[PDB]
Amino acid sequence: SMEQVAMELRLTELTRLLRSVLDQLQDKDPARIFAQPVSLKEVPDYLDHIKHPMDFATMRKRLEAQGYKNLHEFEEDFDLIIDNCMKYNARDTVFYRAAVRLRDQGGVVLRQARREVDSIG
Repeated sequence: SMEQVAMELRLTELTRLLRSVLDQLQDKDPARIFAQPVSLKEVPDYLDHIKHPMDFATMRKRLEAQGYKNLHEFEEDFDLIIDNCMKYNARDTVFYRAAVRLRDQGGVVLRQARREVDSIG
């Protein structure tokens, strides 16, 4: 149907805007701490601690599969990255400190992105 195609044109434009958003957020991680999943070879106990791991590479694979139906879903994943890190790692570590910075720097980007999604439907 023509309705189905129209919905698909909106998903596609959402996906375009979320790719820009993602790139902007990943820039706030110049060290690339959050770029890839945590290695279970290097942190074998990780899943005893963290039930839903997330990372930018995993968000990207979902994104290009148009796996994000709205901005909420995408924010949930971005918050997992941050929230997982701040649980596993202690306050005085480079990892926790990098999460805090990403969260603060990300919130600006996500503040305007929520306006563009509402604005452009």
